[PDB]
Amino acid sequence: GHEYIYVDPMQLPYDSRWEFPRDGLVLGRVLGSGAFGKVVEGTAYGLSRSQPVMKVAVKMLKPTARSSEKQALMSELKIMTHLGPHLNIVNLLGACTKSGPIYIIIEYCFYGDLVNYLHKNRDSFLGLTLLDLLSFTYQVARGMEFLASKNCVHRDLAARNVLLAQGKIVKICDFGLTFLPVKWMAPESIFDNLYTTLSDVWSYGILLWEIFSLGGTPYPGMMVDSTFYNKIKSGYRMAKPDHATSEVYEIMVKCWNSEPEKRPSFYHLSEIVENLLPGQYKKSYEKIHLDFLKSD
Ligand SMILES: CC1(COc2ccc3c(c2)ncn3-c2ccc3cccc(N4CCC(N)CC4)c3n2)COC1
Repeated sequence: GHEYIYVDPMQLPYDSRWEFPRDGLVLGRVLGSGAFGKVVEGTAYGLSRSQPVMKVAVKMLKPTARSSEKQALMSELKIMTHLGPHLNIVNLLGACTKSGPIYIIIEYCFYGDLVNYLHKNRDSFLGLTLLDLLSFTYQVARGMEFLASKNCVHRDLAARNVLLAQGKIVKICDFGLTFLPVKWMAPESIFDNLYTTLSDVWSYGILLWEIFSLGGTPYPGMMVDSTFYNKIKSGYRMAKPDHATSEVYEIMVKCWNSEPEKRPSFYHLSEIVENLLPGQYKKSYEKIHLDFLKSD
């Protein structure tokens, strides 16, 4: 087996088929700021056949960029290209890699992160409807089932990183390569430092609690501290959210099995959520899925 080796995307040569002109691209208002790294609204001219002028977002390093930070961006780009495109993740459109700082052009989602959108329509939720919640839950499952398929572990699945595009299509992000999102991590991920696809299912069960309580902080009123860990190890789990059907809560509780092997697959989760949804939505989703693959 000296023969079979692991193909590490970050070593494979960059594909310049991606590369896009910098006089073709206009920067814009900042959308989000990372510790290092930032995103921006963008306008690209000639980037797409489908749209001559289109609205993007660009990821760029902050001005204080150590070189090491510089490679991280390229690696993410290489990881992105390798992953391929899927409907439920924020796809790569182009990148600028020569004669300047690196820019990765990503899809732009009009609504924004699920947390803000949910807060906005909390009142309108009887208007935002239960099916709407179910629609998102299904596409978070589908997107992840794609990600796991590529052996990609997100490590930070949550609502702030679920985005809602035009067409109410949810796109996940930051799936590409310390303070840790403790409320969202599986036990093995906190105690054992084990990050896997089965621990992203945990985070997903936390994401649903986020959804169905219409944007509620996980473990509200509970501050992470020694007692919090002593609770989680002992098996403590959040109660049912107010707006979640008995059926869905069952879905979370499955996601929070102390044993990882016991947690359902994303592929499995897509299925459970599909039977919670009108048949016409599954039709709507496939037509949209085809159309996306046909864009450009
Ligand atoms: C004008 C508005 C626009 O919102 C947005 C925000 C981000 C948008 C967006 C539209 N299209 C895309 N992205 C992205 C893209 C990549 C990201 C890679 C990493 C992190 C992101 N973040 C972090 C900050 C926040 N959670 C938003 C997502 C990213 N976002 C805000 O009202 C809608």
